[PDB]
Amino acid sequence: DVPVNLYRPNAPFIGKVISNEPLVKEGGIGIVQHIKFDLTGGNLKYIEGQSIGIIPPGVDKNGKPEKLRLYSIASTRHGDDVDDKTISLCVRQLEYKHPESGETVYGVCSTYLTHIEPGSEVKITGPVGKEMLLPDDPEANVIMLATGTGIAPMRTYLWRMFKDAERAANPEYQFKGFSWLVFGVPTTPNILYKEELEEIQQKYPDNFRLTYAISREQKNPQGGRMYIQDRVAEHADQLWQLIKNQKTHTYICGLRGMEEGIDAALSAAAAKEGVTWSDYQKDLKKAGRWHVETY
Ligand SMILES: Cc1cc2nc3c(=O)[nH]c(=O)nc-3n(C[C@H](O)[C@H](O)[C@H](O)COP(=O)(O)OP(=O)(O)OC[C@H]3O[C@@H](n4cnc5c(N)ncnc54)[C@H](O)[C@@H]3O)c2cc1C
Ligand SMILES: NC(=O)c1ccc[n+]([C@@H]2O[C@H](COP(=O)([O-])OP(=O)(O)OC[C@H]3O[C@@H](n4cnc5c(N)ncnc54)[C@H](OP(=O)(O)O)[C@@H]3O)[C@@H](O)[C@H]2O)c1
Repeated sequence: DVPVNLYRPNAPFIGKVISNEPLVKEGGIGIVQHIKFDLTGGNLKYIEGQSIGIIPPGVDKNGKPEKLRLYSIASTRHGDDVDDKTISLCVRQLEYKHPESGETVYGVCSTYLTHIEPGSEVKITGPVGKEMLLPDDPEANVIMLATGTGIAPMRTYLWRMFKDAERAANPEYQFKGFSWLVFGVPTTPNILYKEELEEIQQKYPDNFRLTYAISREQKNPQGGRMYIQDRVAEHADQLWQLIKNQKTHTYICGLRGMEEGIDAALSAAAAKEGVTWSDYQKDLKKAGRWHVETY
C-alpha cells in the first residue's frame, strides 16, 4: 500500500525547518538548497519517488492565497538521518529576467524556501505520486535520466540502494542489480550531491554507473551544449540493451525537453536491430517500466 495524501491542502501539516544547506559550490550558477524538515508530531509517512506540497505565505497578483507548489522528496522514507524523523527537499531558486522589462523576477515558493530559516514553520502536504516508484525487485536494472533538481527522486532511490545505514535499516531490500544515472547540470559546481554520488560509485562499482552531462564545460560532437540526450545517444546501444530486459526500469525526471532527444537516440539504436522505438516504448509504458516526471 502506497501512502498518498496523508495531509491535504485544506489542512496542511506544519513542519519546522531543521537545516537549509547550499548545494551549488562556488563558481556555480544560482542557488540550489537541501532543506531538511522535522516530521515528528505528524509522523508523515512517505516512500521514494513521491512528492510533497509546500504552500508558501502571501497572496498573488489577484489577491488570492498562494497555492501549493510540488517538490520531489529528496530523502528516503527514513529521512537523511535514518530515523523516520525528517523529510528533505532539493530546491532550485527560481529567478529570471523579466521578458523585456529585464528586471530580475523571483519565484514565490522557491525563493521562500531557499531563504528559509532553521526553526521556521512550513505548511507541508502529501505525499503524492505513484508513478515514480522503484520496483521491489533487488536485481532490477534502473536507468535514471535526470536534469538539475530532477536528481531528487534519484537520490531517494540511490540512497535506499547503497547507503550503509539504509541497507542496515531495510532487510527486505538489499540491491544487487544495476543502476545507471545520467545526470545533467550546467557546471561542475552545480553537480548536486556530487561527492556522495561518487562515493556510491567507488563503493559499489559493478552496481552503479554515473555519467555526467555538464552543459557548460562540454560540447556534444556537433559543437552544441552537452545535454542528457547527447549522453543517451552516445551510449544509445548500451542503454537500449538494458531497456530490452523486462527487469529494467527507466526514470526520467526534470526538463520535458530531454525526452524527444532521448527518443531520437534510442529510436536509432532500436532501428539498427529492426525495432521501432515509439511502439516499443508504448508497451514499456503500459507495462509500467517507463517512469516520467517532468515539470
Ligand atoms: C511533480 C513536480 C516536482 C517538482 N519537483 C521539484 C524539485 O524537486 N525541485 C524544484 O526546485 N522544483 C520542483 N518542481 C517545481 C516547483 O513546483 C515550482 O514550480 C518551482 O520551485 C517554481 O515555483 P515558485 O513558487 O518559485 O515560482 P512561481 O512563483 O510560480 O513562478 C513561476 C511562474 O513564473 C513565470 N515564469 C517562469 N519562468 C519564466 C521565464 N523564463 N520567463 C517568463 N516568465 C517565467 C511563469 O508564469 C511560471 O509559471 C516540481 C514541480 C512538479 C510539478
Ligand atoms: N532541469 C529541470 O529540472 C528544470 C525543470 C523546470 C524548469 N527548469 C528551468 O531551469 C532552471 C534551473 O532549474 P534546475 O536546477 O532544475 O536545472 P539546471 O541546474 O538549470 O540544470 C538544467 C540543465 O538542463 C540543461 N538543458 C537546457 N535545455 C535543455 C534541453 N532542451 N534538453 C536537455 N537539457 C537541457 C541546461 O543546460 P544550459 O542551462 O546549460 O542550457 C542545464 O544544464 C529552473 O529554475 C527553470 O527556469 C529546469
